[PDB]
Amino acid sequence: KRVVTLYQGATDVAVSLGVKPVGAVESWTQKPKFEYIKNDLKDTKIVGQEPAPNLEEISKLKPDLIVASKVRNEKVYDQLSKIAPTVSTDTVFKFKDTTKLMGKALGKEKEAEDLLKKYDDKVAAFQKDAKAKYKDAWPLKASVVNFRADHTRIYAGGYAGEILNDLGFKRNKDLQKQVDNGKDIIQLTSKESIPLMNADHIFVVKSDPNAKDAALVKKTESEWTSSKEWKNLDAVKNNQVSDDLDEITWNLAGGYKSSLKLIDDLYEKLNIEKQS
Repeated sequence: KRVVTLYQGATDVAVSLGVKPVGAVESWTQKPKFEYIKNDLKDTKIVGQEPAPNLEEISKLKPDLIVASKVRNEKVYDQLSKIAPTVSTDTVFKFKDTTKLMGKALGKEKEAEDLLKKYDDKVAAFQKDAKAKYKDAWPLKASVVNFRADHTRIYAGGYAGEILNDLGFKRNKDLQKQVDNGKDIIQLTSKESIPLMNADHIFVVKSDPNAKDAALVKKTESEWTSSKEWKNLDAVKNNQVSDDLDEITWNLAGGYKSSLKLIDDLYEKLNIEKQS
């Protein structure tokens, strides 16, 4: 019942299962708690930042359960498990594993099953609706792209890339090979690598517009989206680029609630009728 969650998605999953965490890590933006979930986290103690949560703060909260990840907390498992029974996922973004694991750990197995059913239903309906729209062009190849200060990222795997995969989207062969090799995020510094993001539809995830480098980000985006390689991408030639996707939904929040919002974003951005 008293749970501390050490990554964004676990915090969101706890709330989604009807459990308010007693401690959680600080949100990546909209600090200390994302707007979409802050009302569900009213007396939740912020136990520090996800890269290095404060172990004393966790200890003071006397949790019954700590939800950790290998990627963030690998070097402190011995210390966490001294404080309270600790569960772990390997990554922070596989919200279906987070849901199942925490379902078991919290005695919320039925709640977890209901959540995943609702997700599975929405996915199946989306596949049907997209097929109805795109017909012989379905399944579309997709790529998810994010411009940064000094480089451009493709989110081949990770949070959005897995949801898009559940949803029936494919990848160009070169991008898929990189996913097959355990790459989730690919950093590009050369515009010669731009064909790696080729797709029938490209989704551009917007970085925090309030970031202190928001100016240098627009500049990088400006150069890349003016390049001849970008202009030769299939999605670009066919005017199939979706812009201004919220990074909280598309990457940062990592949890159950975002998965539904992301599917809603796709209905609207792709102008897909949802049949009934």
